[PDB]
Amino acid sequence: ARTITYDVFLSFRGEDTRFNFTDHLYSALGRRGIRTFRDDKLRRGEAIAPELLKAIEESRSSVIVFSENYARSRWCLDELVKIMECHKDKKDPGHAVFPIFYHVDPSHVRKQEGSFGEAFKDKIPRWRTALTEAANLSGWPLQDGYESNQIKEITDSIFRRLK
Repeated sequence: ARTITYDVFLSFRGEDTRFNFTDHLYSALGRRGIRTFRDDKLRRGEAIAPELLKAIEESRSSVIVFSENYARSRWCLDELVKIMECHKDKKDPGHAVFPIFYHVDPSHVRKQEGSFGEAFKDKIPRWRTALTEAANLSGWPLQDGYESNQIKEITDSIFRRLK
């Protein structure tokens, strides 16, 4: 099998979900022994760090925390493109993808597939494909609930599917 260094690459829009959903999700994954690389520990900039791309290639799966502004970030969308390329290309093992819809409807994320104009021309085709594929995978469509228990259910389900 190919070389795997993490169970989960965690992709998210920090301004939306770092406080506290994704911070708590990251900790909860680790407490379950789910080895996770979170995407926000590297200095940002105009270009995505090559070390981020390598972490995606080295992970068994990605968890995407969709939120209102995830599809409104070039950074997030460029990560998503790499994640979905690995989901299509990687083998033995594959690269699984698990979307969380955090207080945003899947239909709303789908509608953002056509809204790359109002959000911001050679990148948009690839962004649209990756966003479409990811929004269509089976995941967790969260409404306003008890967040600690939502995270418990999500991490237990990731545990069952991975570990």
